[PDB]
Amino acid sequence: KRNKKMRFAGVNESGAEFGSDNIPGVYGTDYTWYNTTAMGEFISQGMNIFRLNLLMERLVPNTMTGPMNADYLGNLTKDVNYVTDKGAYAMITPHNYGRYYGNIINSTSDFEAFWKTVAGAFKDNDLVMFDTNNEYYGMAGQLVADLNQAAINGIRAAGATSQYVNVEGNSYTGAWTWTTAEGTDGLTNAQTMGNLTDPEDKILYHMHQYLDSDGSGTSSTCVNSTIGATRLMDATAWLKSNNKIAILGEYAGAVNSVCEEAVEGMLDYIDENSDVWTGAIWWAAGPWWGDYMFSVEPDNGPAYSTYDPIIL
Ligand SMILES: *[C@@H]1O[C@H](CO)[C@@H](O)[C@H](O)[C@H]1NC(C)=O
Ligand SMILES: *[C@@H]1O[C@H](CO)[C@@H](O)[C@H](O)[C@H]1NC(C)=O
Ligand SMILES: *[C@@H]1O[C@H](CO)[C@@H](O)[C@H](O)[C@H]1NC(C)=O
Repeated sequence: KRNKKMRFAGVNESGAEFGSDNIPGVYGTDYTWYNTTAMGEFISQGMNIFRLNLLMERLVPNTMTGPMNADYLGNLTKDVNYVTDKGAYAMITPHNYGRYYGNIINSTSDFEAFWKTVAGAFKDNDLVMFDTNNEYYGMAGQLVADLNQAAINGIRAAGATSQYVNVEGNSYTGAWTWTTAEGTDGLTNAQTMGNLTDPEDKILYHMHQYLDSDGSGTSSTCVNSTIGATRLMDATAWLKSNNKIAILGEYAGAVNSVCEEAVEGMLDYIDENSDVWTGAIWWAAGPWWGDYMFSVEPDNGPAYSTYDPIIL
């Protein structure tokens, strides 16, 4: 019900980043790519954005300054092209939590090199979005901002000038903790991330929101009937104040009455405040979820029949 009131409505595709113990890992054992048929169904239903998750170390092995692995990049491009050739947006998401081979990415120059490399492969695709990194955590707030800034600079330096760059905060880029959670340097996302600059002026602030008590997305129990919209409120104020726009890049509820009402209430809030929220992206689709309580993968997603119409 809630899509044509949003610039971007769609689903995460999760699976190509799985099994991160094993890098490079092996297709079919540790990770997989996406089901173009299922993505095609979502597109023909009216969804227009897919957040394609991947692992940095598989796309660019050894060092962040190295060349790409052509087979992994090949499959990324195949899934991206299926989506963008049909007019939907493909967001490229390194699902790495600010960490490269386990270690916090401390070098902004390594990060800019990585992003200049990945962006060069897609610089002429106007339907591609770049997502600097999924859910920075346990780091200094200033380094996370500086890493995000290094990514924008890398992306534009490669000549990828038409694409929106999704910048993510520290502390799992949670919306509800945007003004409160502090990094190891004592600074919040509100305190560090407003400074980000882009010569092409296409920065989308990329936040996540879950509805259980600790916001982990771990429990099928949603706090209460309005916990979704209420947790967006502080971040919405912040966005209007500093004249920024955002997208809710991850969200989900379980299949129960309270989670359902809380999810639609949140998506209603986003429509009410579409001056700063450009849309929302469900977590998650992808073929290797089985009975995962948030899986909206059409053929076996337990959340699909319930929340696919809500998104739509
Ligand atoms: C791919 O997606 C289609 C549409 O949802 C589904 O019917 C099919 O079973 C899926 N294939 C695999 C291998 O999961
Ligand atoms: C890419 O996808 C093909 C299936 O089309 C698979 O055979 C291959 O192993 C995959 N390779 C990588 C690196 O993902
Ligand atoms: C749900 O819990 C939050 C957390 O305190 C609270 O702010 C909100 O008002 C609650 N909603 C209802 C309907 O009780």
